[PDB]
Amino acid sequence: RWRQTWSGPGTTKRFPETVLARCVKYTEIHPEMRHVDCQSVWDAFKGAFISKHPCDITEEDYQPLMKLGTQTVPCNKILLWSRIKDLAHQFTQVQRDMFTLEDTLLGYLADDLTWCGEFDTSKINYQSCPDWRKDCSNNPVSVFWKTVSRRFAEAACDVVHVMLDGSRSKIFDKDSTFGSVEVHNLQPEKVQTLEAWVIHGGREDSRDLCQDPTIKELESIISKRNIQFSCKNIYRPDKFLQCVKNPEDSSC
Ligand SMILES: Nc1nc2c(ncn2[C@@H]2O[C@H](COP(=O)(O)OP(=O)(O)OP(=O)(O)O)[C@@H](O)[C@H]2O)c(=O)[nH]1
Repeated sequence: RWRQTWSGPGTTKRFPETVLARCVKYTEIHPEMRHVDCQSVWDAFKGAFISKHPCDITEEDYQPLMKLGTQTVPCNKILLWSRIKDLAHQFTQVQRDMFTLEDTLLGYLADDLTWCGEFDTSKINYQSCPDWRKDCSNNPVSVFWKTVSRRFAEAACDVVHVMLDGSRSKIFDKDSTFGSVEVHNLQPEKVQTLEAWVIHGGREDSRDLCQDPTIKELESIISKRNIQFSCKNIYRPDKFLQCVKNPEDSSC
């Protein structure tokens, strides 16, 4: 067909099989989730969007899935990120120093995937799904991430870390999942400090991006929630990752 209904990419190929396999694999590796029934997880995931209009998804839709994917996360080792998820994941992979959303069962199930159904048919739409700007923000994928991110942020305590992409326009972007949901759902009773690591992209020698206006905005927002803010530059992420693997080392 030469023109699609929505402006976004459509459901990821073999979505149901992909999601089921991820659930099997996650529940094999992580013993606290050893017991989860993956068919049921898939059935609750499907329940959230199938047969529903994909511009009319609500956080309620995902509550069955949220219950099934209930999980403890070490609250003081949370790493949040904005537009730099590969480095976040490479870092937590070394020795599990922190945990991102994609280290939880639900974040691992959905990472990199797209999905949406059709009102009053039970088909998955593999041709297009709503684009958040053009069509609607209340679509299956957006609503999932807003729902699961808010719960993850509510679970954090003590010092929470966030990696931000210092190669971008808006280092802190108030429209991102981190800026629109997670910053506002950290609980000040529990969270002492949000520490941002601003990841440089920029050829070696660079500015102190902790002075960027958007980082000052983030400091202001966080400080006014009664949480302390700290920021550090990571000037050379490749050197950082190496120091994480081999800290005894080479000019770390
Ligand atoms: N793994 C993961 N994906 C997320 C998270 N929050 C949003 N996403 C998804 O990541 C993908 C890319 O989002 P972005 O790079 O921020 O680009 P964008 O925000 O969609 O820009 P627009 O298309 O104009 O809305 C989309 O599927 C998002 O829904 C999250 O916390 N973790």
